[PDB]
Amino acid sequence: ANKDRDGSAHPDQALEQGSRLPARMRNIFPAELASNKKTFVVVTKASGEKSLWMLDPFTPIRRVAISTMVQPIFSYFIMITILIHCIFMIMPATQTTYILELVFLSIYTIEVVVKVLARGFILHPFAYLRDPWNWLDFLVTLIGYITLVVDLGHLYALRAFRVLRSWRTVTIVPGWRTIVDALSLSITSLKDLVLLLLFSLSVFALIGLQLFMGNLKHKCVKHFPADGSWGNFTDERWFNYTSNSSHWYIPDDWIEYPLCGNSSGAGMCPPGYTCLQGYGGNPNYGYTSFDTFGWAFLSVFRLVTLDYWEDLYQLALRSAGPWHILFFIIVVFYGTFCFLNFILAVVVMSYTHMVKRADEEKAAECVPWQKLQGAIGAVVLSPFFELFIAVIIVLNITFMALDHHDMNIEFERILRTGNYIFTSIYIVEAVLKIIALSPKFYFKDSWNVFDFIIVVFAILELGLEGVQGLSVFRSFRLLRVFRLAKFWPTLNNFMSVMTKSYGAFVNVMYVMFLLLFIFAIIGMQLFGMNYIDNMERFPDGDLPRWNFTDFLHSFMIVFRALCGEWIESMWDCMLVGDWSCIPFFVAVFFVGNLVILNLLIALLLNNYGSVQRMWSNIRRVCFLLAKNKYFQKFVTAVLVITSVLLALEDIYLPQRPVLVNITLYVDYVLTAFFVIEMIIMLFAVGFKKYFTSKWYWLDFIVVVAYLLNFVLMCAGIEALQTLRLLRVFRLFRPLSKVNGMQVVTSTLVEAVPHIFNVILVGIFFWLVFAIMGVQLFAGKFYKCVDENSTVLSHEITMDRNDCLHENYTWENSPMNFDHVGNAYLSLLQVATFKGWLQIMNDAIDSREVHKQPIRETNIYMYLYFIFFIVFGSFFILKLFVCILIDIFRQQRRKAEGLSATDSRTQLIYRRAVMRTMSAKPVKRIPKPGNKIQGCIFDLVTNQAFDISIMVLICLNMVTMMVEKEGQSQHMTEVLYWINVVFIILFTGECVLKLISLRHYYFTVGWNIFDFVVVIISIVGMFLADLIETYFVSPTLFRVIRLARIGRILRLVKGAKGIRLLLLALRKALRTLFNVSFLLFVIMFVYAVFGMEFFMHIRDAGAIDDVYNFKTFGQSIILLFQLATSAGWDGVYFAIANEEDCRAPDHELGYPGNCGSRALGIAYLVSYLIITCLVVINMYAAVILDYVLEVYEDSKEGLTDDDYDMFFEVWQQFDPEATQYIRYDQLSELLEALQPPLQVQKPNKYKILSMNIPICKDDHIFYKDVLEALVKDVFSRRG
Ligand SMILES: C[C@@H]1CC[C@]2(OC1)O[C@@H]1[C@@H](O)[C@H]3[C@H]4CC[C@@H]5C[C@H](O[C@@H]6O[C@H](CO)[C@@H](O[C@@H]7O[C@@H](CO)[C@@H](O)[C@H](O[C@H]8OC[C@@H](O)[C@H](O)[C@@H]8O)[C@@H]7O[C@H]7O[C@@H](CO)[C@H](O)[C@@H](O[C@@H]8O[C@H](CO)[C@H](O)[C@@H](O)[C@@H]8O)[C@@H]7O)[C@H](O)[C@H]6O)[C@@H](O)C[C@]5(C)[C@H]4CC[C@@]3(C)[C@H]1[C@@H]2C
Ligand SMILES: *[C@@H]1O[C@H](CO)[C@@H](O)[C@H](O[C@@H]2O[C@H](CO)[C@@H](O)[C@H](O[C@@H]3O[C@H](CO[C@@H]4O[C@H](CO)[C@@H](O)[C@H](O)[C@@H]4O)[C@@H](O)[C@H](O[C@@H]4O[C@H](CO)[C@@H](O)[C@H](O)[C@@H]4O)[C@@H]3O)[C@H]2NC(C)=O)[C@H]1NC(C)=O
Ligand SMILES: CC(C)CCC[C@@H](C)[C@H]1CC[C@H]2[C@@H]3CC=C4C[C@@H](OC(=O)CCC(=O)O)CC[C@]4(C)[C@@H]3CC[C@]12C
Ligand SMILES: *[C@@H]1O[C@H](CO)[C@@H](O[C@@H]2O[C@H](CO)[C@@H](O)[C@H](O)[C@H]2NC(C)=O)[C@H](O)[C@H]1NC(C)=O
Ligand SMILES: *[C@@H]1O[C@H](CO)[C@@H](O[C@@H]2O[C@H](CO)[C@@H](O)[C@H](O)[C@H]2NC(C)=O)[C@H](O)[C@H]1NC(C)=O
Ligand SMILES: *[C@@H]1O[C@H](CO)[C@@H](O)[C@H](O)[C@H]1NC(C)=O
Ligand SMILES: *[C@@H]1O[C@H](CO)[C@@H](O)[C@H](O)[C@H]1NC(C)=O
Ligand SMILES: *[C@@H]1O[C@H](CO)[C@@H](O)[C@H](O)[C@H]1NC(C)=O
Repeated sequence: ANKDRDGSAHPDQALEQGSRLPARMRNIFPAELASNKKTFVVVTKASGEKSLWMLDPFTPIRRVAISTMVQPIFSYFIMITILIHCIFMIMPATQTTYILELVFLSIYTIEVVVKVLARGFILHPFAYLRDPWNWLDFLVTLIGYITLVVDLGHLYALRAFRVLRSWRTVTIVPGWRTIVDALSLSITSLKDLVLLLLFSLSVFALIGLQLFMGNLKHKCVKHFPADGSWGNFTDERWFNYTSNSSHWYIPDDWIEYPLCGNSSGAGMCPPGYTCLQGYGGNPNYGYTSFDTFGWAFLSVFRLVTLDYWEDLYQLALRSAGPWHILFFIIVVFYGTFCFLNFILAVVVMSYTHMVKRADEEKAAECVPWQKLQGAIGAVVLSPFFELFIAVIIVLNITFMALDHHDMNIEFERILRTGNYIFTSIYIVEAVLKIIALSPKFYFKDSWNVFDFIIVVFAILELGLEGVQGLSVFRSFRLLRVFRLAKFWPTLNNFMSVMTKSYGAFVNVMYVMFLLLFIFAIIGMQLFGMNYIDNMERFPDGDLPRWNFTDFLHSFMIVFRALCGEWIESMWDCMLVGDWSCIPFFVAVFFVGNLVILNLLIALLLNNYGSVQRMWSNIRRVCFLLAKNKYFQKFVTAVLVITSVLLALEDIYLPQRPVLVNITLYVDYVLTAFFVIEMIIMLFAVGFKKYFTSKWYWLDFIVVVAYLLNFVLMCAGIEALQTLRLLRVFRLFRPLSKVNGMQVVTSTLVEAVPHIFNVILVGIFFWLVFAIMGVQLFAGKFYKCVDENSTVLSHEITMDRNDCLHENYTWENSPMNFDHVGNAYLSLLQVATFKGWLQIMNDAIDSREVHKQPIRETNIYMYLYFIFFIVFGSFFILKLFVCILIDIFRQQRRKAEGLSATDSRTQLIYRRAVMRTMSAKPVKRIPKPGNKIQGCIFDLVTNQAFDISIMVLICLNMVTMMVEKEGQSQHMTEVLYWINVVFIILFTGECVLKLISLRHYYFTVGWNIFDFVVVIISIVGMFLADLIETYFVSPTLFRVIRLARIGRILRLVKGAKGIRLLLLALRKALRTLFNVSFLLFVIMFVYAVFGMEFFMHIRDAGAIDDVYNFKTFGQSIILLFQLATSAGWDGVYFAIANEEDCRAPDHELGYPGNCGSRALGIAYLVSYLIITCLVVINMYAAVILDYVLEVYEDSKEGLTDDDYDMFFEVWQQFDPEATQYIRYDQLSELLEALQPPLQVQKPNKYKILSMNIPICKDDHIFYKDVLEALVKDVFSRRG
């Protein structure tokens, strides 16, 4: 439609496009319309469409107006002034800077007056401004105006929103258009799933409001008033007593009250108190309870977004009882592992659709001197020397990464002389290679300059510390390590593929930093002041470590909200300002993580992807038995049933004295069974085809283990435990043959060799960061602490000597940077966002060795963790997902037939043509037997009845959103008697529909679901009499009624996008189930191996007599939490303690009570890889592969709807029985369909065109017509 404006409609005015001004006019003042400097613009082609048809350029001021409109320097002047304006904005206040702000305000007004006067009188300021840049540059300056003629008139909440001028600068760095519009399209498409997200959060909050209505208030109160002192009343004064807070139970120096509950297996708080309900107070200042709708919405959004959820988990389970985890699973599997990936799918799709246009457009275009020169040349490029220098730089990397903290003098001199030797050989062989060849081709390789640079640095480091320069170049000494890039092929490829496609990364990083800069300034101006005026509602009257007071702290808190954690800062904000802290943080999370970080993942994904007789007879008979189905079912069943029994080996096994005997008998018969079946199959398959096979080696290892364990009776030594648990692993062999677990195991076992390569590259980069973290922080982190765990401030203990003066102990903090090992550990803590606060605090405060740290100095050393986290967590750990998506796609394809040589486009046509086998039509039987009884259906099928019902659903869903704890007595009865009206109306309506069309009621799924739901409602309304004849317990009446919630999810019916996404989710369910199955078997293995190592532990950190490893149930209660790497710092600090232990005695009542450290490090770091990074991402891979396919099927091919909405015609366009037509109505049949499968009425020549085989005289079968239409629409669109 470009010719429309390139025509007599409303002509152009002028253009520049690089040094030529061809003006367009009213055609009666023609000048420069050719298309000598201009006919080269043709050559330049071999832009400002002004749209000013309002009035005339008659050489008024409008001339110079246009002349300055498009100009090389105007926009540049504006942009430089914006940059300097914001860099003044960064510093809070200054006297008389006010008048400067007046200049910076009045530049923009001349900028807008010229840009407007050059474009009309008033009329087109109504038509053409639809480009939003002008909207921005207009609204913000009008805000600047209104702020200046009110004189601080109690409105400082909008003087901040001027900073979003600076977005205008995103267009200064090249290659910026193919990213911005990507965000635009992603938002414009993400709307559709926003709707479903909203509805689903709502129904989950409604479910949670029923099960947990006001039990997070439970407290522990002393038994009775007393027998004595408090009096004699034992009546209403009782209520005066049990409300005086000062005898609720707080252990010591806490500020939260522990929760009790009195179900089975939770709380039971002291002996001497009792667990009372409903005495004021909620955890976290009163922002957590489920006791009304809004707070339930907040907590369920907190669960879905997967942020600091271990707190709510532990609270809810402490209160109600462990079975309640059957709730959390449902909101995690559906909301976080299966819904927050619809967003990833949408963003990836939009980005890969916007990159294609751009890239296709780009792709559419002394003589012995030289004698010994040859000699040394022979002795330089010889392959000896590359080997030699590679080995020497490896030994250099080794000698530059020891650096203990104390480091005895021998290490000192050793490392010194080593550095000397290494710099010497570097310099000498570099210079002799200089004199070996090419005194000037040398600087012509773009790779040897690096060596000269590092040599210069080594030399100057040798010098200026030989003089009194303190820390001159030992930092740049690190740069050796990157020289190890000529030798690895993997690392060389990883480097090249980024170094020669790099505009995208720069642009994305710039957008990211600019966005959170904008947010930081808005914050510093908006909340700001409230942290100093009030300043005392906090616990101990002092600014928390994270606050909006200076620019730096503000930047940091918005960054911390971007990386994933946004809730623990919302409480503080909302504690000093009543509201307007919720939209801010929810927005900075939503346009933060979920959009930009998903855009980054969408960018690493298209750049990095005679007795012999009976000898033979026995062989034959074992061969015959070994393959019978029943024997295989038997062995599988015996494995499963002897494995499940391995669970109930918990604490107080001895107190059940019969179990020990039965389990010993079981393991005896087990070792017999194993050794027998090995003989059987060993005669069966044959020797040499039994050791080279992978699976059978598992059986060999387990049988040799059971053998070595059995013979340990002649020695009388008791059977060692860790061997008799190797039984679990055989459980992996049958698992691999469930119908639909070929894809998952095949893709894992093919993905492994890439996982390992990425692990290696990550090890390398983290080494580069750690051997610097050591020299920056090693030796600090010490602190002087009293008998308690508190730090003497600054003057009671200035440095170490004073700390040892009066016996104040001199403690160390656990996570520190002494070795290189602890560096890896603490960095793995920083880069998974768990327990990364104490490290940053102690790293901020480190002043200098042997001296007490000050509360906040050395603050600029945040920049270490930011540059580490951008290059170690948004870039590497997000690369594991980008190798399971590709591999899963390839494996599904190559495992469902469908040969892999068809180029991604004819597969759509294939699925379309394949869809044409389930095409049976049908007709509704019209009308019942006699008139009035049948006169009911005549309207039940109408556009104003189901719509007249789908409002009752919404009204009912509102009347369930009012309940709250503390309802006055009258309210509950009116709600009760208002439910019955609906519960009878629904069944009345359903029975009318059913008695209308007498039979045939069950040909649709929705009718079946409605019938089931309504009978469930009508029986649940009665069974609400759970009182007076059955156990009167809250946690059963509170669940039996949930049935009423079923009749509201009927609301999703009818919307087409909210049906397309659900079709996508349903088309991939067996595979998703199988992935969850594998995750649970892994959790079972780890639970069993845990119940043995970590059963007796000293309570510390995060092990609180309800979340220990003692029994099986609590073991899974803990491991389901650790599966998402939520709170592993506490569990690690608890199981890896090795101080005061009371080591076992092996003499009487054998205790444990300390654990260890080796298999503490080796038990978690191998559970944050098998689970947190390799399976939880397979969820995303599967659902992304299915959603992307259903979209690209809808937008181009034929959707699942088109066929049945085609069938609507021919459903009530011909009768039921015969599937035939006689060629006449056929014609205007193509006038009763819809644009996808139809052509307009001039079709008789096309009906002549297509060859639909006329069958019997005048019967036309349908598949012919429909196939013709399918290939016709594929011909028209393509
Ligand atoms: C491939 C990788 C990628 C990642 C990346 O690496 C490569 O890794 C690097 C990361 O790790 C980053 C940082 C590391 C290197 C830089 C370190 C630099 O430290 C500076 O220097 C001091 C650290 O030694 C600190 O300030 C000192 O604080 C005390 C020491 O603990 C004082 O003792 C001292 O004063 C002077 O003592 C004598 C001299 O020998 C010293 O030279 C020093 O100058 C200074 O104090 C000064 O600094 C402030 C805080 O102390 C106060 O304003 C004030 O201090 C007080 O004033 C008194 C007199 O004035 C006296 O000093 C002292 O008693 C008082 O405390 C004073 O002005 C403070 O850290 C800062 O100054 C800091 O800035 C961050 C930095 C730039 C960052 C730039 C480079 C990175 C981003 C990263 C780099 C891309
Ligand atoms: C298990 O968890 C339950 C829910 O989570 C929880 O209800 C239950 O807590 C307590 O269990 C004990 C059982 O030992 C039970 O006694 C407690 O309830 C009693 O409530 C009485 C109500 O008195 C009211 O007083 C107000 C004053 O305004 C009045 O208006 C009311 O009409 C009502 O009378 C208390 O009076 C009572 O105190 C006792 O009352 C006895 C009767 O006279 C008397 O003989 C005693 O000496 C004493 O005076 C109890 O508080 C129950 N808590 C509540 C809130 O009901 C918990 N149980 C266990 C075992 O864990
Ligand atoms: C996902 C599918 C394919 C696997 C089916 C089993 C699982 C869903 C797991 C995870 C949640 C588990 C349940 C959570 C609740 C309970 C009760 C609890 O066990 C107790 O000891 C309860 C205490 C008591 O009531 O005496 C902890 C484990 C257990 C048995 C369950 C163990 C097995 C479950 C059903
Ligand atoms: C328990 O009863 C006592 C007296 O019956 C209450 O003490 C009174 O508390 C009010 C609170 O404002 C004071 O104004 C009165 O002066 C107090 N009485 C006397 C005699 O001084 C006590 O408040 C009751 N318990 C609770 C929790 O309110
Ligand atoms: C909660 O109990 C404490 C302890 O009895 C009460 O403290 C008493 O306060 C009154 C005056 O306020 C004194 O006369 C008593 O001597 C105090 N008791 C003791 C043991 O010293 C406290 O007042 C109670 N809470 C409320 C709200 O009254
Ligand atoms: C408590 O009240 C009862 C009510 O009759 C009274 O008999 C009793 O003496 C009172 N308690 C004391 C210690 O006097
Ligand atoms: C630890 O704190 C307590 C207060 O809870 C106080 O007795 C003292 O400061 C410390 N205790 C001891 C025994 O020193
Ligand atoms: C602190 O103790 C060290 C011990 O080596 C000593 O050398 C130093 O002089 C002492 N300084 C002060 C101020 O006590």
